[PDB]
Amino acid sequence: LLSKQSIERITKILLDELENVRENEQIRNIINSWKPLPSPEKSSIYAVDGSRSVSRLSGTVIYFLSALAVGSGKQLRLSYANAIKSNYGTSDQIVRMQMETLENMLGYLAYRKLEGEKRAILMDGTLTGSLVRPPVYPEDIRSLNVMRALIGESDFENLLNEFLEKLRDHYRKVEEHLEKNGNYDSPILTDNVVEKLRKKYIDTKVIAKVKVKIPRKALGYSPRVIPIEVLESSRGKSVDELLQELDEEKVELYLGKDDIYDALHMTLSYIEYLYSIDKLLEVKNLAYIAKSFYTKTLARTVEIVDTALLDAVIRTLIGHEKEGYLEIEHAVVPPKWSFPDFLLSKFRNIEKLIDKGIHLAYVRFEQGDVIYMLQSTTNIEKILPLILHHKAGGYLRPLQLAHHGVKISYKEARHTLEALINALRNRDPALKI
Amino acid sequence: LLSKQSIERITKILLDELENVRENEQIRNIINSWKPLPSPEKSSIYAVDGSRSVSRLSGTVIYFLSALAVGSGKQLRLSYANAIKSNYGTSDQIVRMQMETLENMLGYLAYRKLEGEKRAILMDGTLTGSLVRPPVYPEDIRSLNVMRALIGESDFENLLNEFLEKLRDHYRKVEEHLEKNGNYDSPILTDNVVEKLRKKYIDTKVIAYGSGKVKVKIPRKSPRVIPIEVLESSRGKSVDELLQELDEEKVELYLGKDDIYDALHMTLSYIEYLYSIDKLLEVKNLAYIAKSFYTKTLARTLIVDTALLDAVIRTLIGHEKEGYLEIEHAVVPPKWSFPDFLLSKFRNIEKLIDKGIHLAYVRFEQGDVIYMLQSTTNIEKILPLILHHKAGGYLRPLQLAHHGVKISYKEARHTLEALINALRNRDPALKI
Ligand SMILES: Nc1ncnc2c1ncn2[C@H]1C[C@H](O)[C@@H](COP(=O)(O)O)O1
Ligand SMILES: [Mn+2]
Ligand SMILES: [Mn+2]
Repeated sequence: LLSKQSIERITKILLDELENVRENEQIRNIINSWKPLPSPEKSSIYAVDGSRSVSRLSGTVIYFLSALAVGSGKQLRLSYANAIKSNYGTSDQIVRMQMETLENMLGYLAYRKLEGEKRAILMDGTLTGSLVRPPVYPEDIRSLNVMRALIGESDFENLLNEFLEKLRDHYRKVEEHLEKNGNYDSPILTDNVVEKLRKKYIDTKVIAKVKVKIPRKALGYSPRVIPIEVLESSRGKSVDELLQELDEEKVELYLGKDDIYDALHMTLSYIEYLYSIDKLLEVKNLAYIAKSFYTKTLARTVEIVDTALLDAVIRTLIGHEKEGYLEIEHAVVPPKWSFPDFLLSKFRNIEKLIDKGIHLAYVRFEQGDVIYMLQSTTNIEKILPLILHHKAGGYLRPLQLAHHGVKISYKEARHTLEALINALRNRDPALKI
Repeated sequence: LLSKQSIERITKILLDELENVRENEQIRNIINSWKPLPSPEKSSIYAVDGSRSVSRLSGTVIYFLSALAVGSGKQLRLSYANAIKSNYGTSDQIVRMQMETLENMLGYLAYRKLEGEKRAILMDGTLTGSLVRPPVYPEDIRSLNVMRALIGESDFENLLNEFLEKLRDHYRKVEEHLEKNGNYDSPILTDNVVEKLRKKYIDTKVIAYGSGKVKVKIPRKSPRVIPIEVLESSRGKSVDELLQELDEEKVELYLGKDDIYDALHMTLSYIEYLYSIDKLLEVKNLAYIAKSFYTKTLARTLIVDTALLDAVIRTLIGHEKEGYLEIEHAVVPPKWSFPDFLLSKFRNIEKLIDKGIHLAYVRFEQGDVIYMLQSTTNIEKILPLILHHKAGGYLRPLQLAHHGVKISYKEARHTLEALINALRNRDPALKI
């Protein structure tokens, strides 16, 4: 009921966004370079989404990933089930990586089995959001440097290579089960293969905590500020000399066995994920759709606005409520920090994307229906109509199908899993929540 | 469905946990130190919990917060509803902080209403969990230091103390409302007071710059703490030149409005929250009860998850028996999470640092579970007061606070967006 005390202070906080949107833009002159929508071209297509569910038992998070591709062709599904012990943040970011990795895989594999003159793939989110901020950020990058420093710079390279090789083999081996059954219960590689790898590259070098050194930059800053006292302490130097030493400097550090064993796992899972973005970018027409992303850190690397916001701008200013599309003038590039130098050479389609960038456009499929954020590898002009063959209505069918189908209104493992973990040995952890 | 290889993989992963626990490092000689519950003592008590609902509109989070106290007096309650601009971590983390802010207040005020020879508060969580990894962090620290550098030390401490004051009149106003109606709709201060404090200490120190940015002169003075972007900017120069320009206060920064604003907001919330712990820390018998807790840190920082040990026993010693087991050595908090220029202001936290947190595993009845029990004082003292209220499998004031806070089916579900429908814009309200 009430809370009404707040309300205006909500409404304001809302509107004080928009009344600052129609100001700063000065309409940004762009809304009028808006181009109503092109003429449908016939394509064969697959839309895909995935959904995860998680539950905790004590220290342990238990999750079931599901990913689904619907389209011009049969229904294809990747699913995975696992448990991993919990860091409150780091965990979720791991699950979501795997989730994302399942999509990337499903996406590309789906491309390969799509026959046609005009072949396209639709995704449930933004291409940007993935590569601008890597999930598990203050873990993944830290973990790779932790690994590289662990086993050495070259030993690492082989590890990367061995693992990719395992991965290439993986996709082919997956590719089979999608033919026969059109589903797979093990889309994810890193988990099963992690133990083996460890004892090869790791278990030799390790001796029972231990000493690595990496740069101060493999984590921070946060802050983000610096003591005054240092400028005095280091002086008679040039700001340039200092910044060198600053950004450069090696900090030391100590590592237990699990710490190592985790860094390994992270490194891999990170590598796997990457390898699916690469092997995904290979898709000729790659289509990313999202009803809502948010613009923060994006207008940073330039200025743009959330769809929902925009949607209102046009309908309360230029009056439209009208169907069509608006491209953004700037093919936008990626940041290279999310991609360690020693990584990219393995995934060139990523490397490619940094040089070429993404093309973004807002879109409205109908009337008093709403505005979506389109991103694509190729150009909006080219990619857009392809998508358009499939519009059902307020929007496209196959996306609508993927969204709806992979929806879990019923968790299998709800009754199922734990009730069989009563069985094997111990029903107590099962007790729990 | 299931792979049953995945199931094996799952069972597997879990069992290693137990056996590696049954490796009995500190466990071997720990378990037989298991004591039987003491006798109950008469105590007046308020168990408190809180729940939160959130929903997204584009890049804007809507959240509704509730806290509830049930116990040896009538039912006290807090609620707050609001919106923030979404940053995946930061938003969801600032809710969380606010949530703990009510639960803490509510716990502090509930105490002050208490009648008994022994008075106690019962909280739904762990003491350690919040303060070994504070909510919204490292973000909450960088932001402080941002302002400390930005608005400068003196006018900062000026800001600190003022805000603190406003917070005192806040609590009193709250206690009042609590009395009469037993409820309050504005438990949270910062959101209402931020924009006012922005004009004072922020807008003062800044001039408009270009698109969405501002030009900020850096003051001078106790760390002086220049923002890192000041070395960034000064690149062609000698360090001596830099200080001289710092001395004469030529130096300006080009950083963005919103970042600063947000940094401010983050700062206040974080203080309104620290006030919240410092107050709740005035409670003389304060207990926290969590069935499961954990973290990768919860071993290393100087010992095990309840459910593992719960299992280990019936599967070793055969007890499955009621009782408790007190972890021997009190735990102090890691001091990094609590800025030194802050605790000066919050004694009890500062005090909590020195004295530390007593922890014990407690099984209230029979083959029921093992809750984690944490307190500002000795388990031996507190546990008796708790036990006075043992309901059943576990304590009533709490199971009430639980069931009672669950009391939200989504209110704003039909409601809020429908009256946002009104004012002018339904557009975002369209979930679009
Ligand atoms: N795990 C994770 N990392 C980064 N950004 C995320 C994540 N999950 C959701 N998002 C946000 C960021 C973008 O707006 C979009 C990316 O969708 P996607 O299809 O997942 O590429 O969704
Ligand atoms: Mn999705
Ligand atoms: Mn709770």
